[PDB]
Amino acid sequence: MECADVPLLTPSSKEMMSQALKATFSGFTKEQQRLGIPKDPRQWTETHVRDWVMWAVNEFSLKGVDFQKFCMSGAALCALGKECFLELAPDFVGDILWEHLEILQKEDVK
Repeated sequence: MECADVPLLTPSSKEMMSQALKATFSGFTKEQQRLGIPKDPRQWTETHVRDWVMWAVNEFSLKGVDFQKFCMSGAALCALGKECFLELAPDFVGDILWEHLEILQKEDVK
């Protein structure tokens, strides 16, 4: 068990979000509060969802997201589920966003 610098998985596809996303999540969620944007997703507007949508995206330079495919009100954002969301973006980006989607809600995940 390496505790100094813990090795995870093969840094090709997902390891990027593993280190980058899970750490960076505090970024939007911090200004989310500032923007008066509710911490959870299931009550967002199309604006709030897309804000957070393009955030994990713009961080990763996933900036080829179809904002129209990403037209979710927060309840819709939630309603899609992983299945839909990841088909709703590139399979990495959907889960990238889906992670933070889950992360926003993980602040109250039970």
